[PDB]
Amino acid sequence: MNNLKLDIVEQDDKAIVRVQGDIDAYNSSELKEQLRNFISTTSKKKIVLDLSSVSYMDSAGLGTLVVILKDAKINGKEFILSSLKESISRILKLTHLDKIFKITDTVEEA
Repeated sequence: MNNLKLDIVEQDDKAIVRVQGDIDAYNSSELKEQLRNFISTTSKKKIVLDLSSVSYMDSAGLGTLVVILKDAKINGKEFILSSLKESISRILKLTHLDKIFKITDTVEEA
């Protein structure tokens, strides 16, 4: 039933890549695929991520997201994270990722 996925929702001009599951070694190619390909497809430039379902994060996560910073910029797309758990927001900050990413609270504020 459940071992990591994305939901993906084209909004008005923003593309809401909702994520499902905690973010690990499966994501470490899954989301990487489901974004490098989707950023090619995407009609909407503002690639919002939703981390409301991300209960845990591995180092797998952060390397798999930061590589997409280029992939978005390969297609002139934006990139934002939203709904970050407090257990994960700190993680990005601690590993100095937050200072080099973008964080909001709802996908609507992205």
